[PDB]
Amino acid sequence: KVYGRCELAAAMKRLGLDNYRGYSLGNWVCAAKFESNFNTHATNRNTDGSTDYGILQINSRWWCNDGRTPGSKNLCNIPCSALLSSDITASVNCAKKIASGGNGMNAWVAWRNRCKGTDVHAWIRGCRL
Ligand SMILES: CC(=O)N[C@@H]1[C@@H](O)[C@H](O[C@@H]2O[C@H](CO)[C@@H](O[C@@H]3O[C@H](CO)[C@@H](O)[C@H](O)[C@H]3NC(C)=O)[C@H](O)[C@H]2NC(C)=O)[C@@H](CO)O[C@H]1O
Repeated sequence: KVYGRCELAAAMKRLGLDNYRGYSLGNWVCAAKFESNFNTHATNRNTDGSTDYGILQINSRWWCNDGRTPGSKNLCNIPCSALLSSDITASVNCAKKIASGGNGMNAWVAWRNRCKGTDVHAWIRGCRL
């Protein structure tokens, strides 16, 4: 599924991401835009053998288990295929766990390069939440 911006913001809001660990909602909408262009099916394979899965590009070396990544820690205790669902619940619950690390949202490279530091509140304006 490819989510609309406001559609995704609302889905994320109802799952507890607004101001999760300080981070306002537009941070997560901006992270999903530059990570996958709001597409739940996005996958990117990395040269170390891990793959990034779903709308928030969660990595299989640390967070989910896909069967093919040497040394997967599977810290979110999920199959990576669960992250390719049109339902984002599994992705958001894992993302909360990722964001709880010392690095916070810097675990998302696209958010640190294209979102961090800007007025990310723009990503939810016009959405009547
Ligand atoms: C969205 C996504 O999947 N992003 C992936 C990143 O999460 C991943 O970054 C690595 O994440 C781990 C776990 O949060 C980092 O480990 C922490 O590192 C510090 C020192 O930097 C250490 O003291 C902590 O104890 C340790 N935390 C845990 C829970 O073990 C690790 O440093 C991150 N590494 C880098 C280079 O950022 C990266 C790379 O595997 O992939 C993203 O796709």
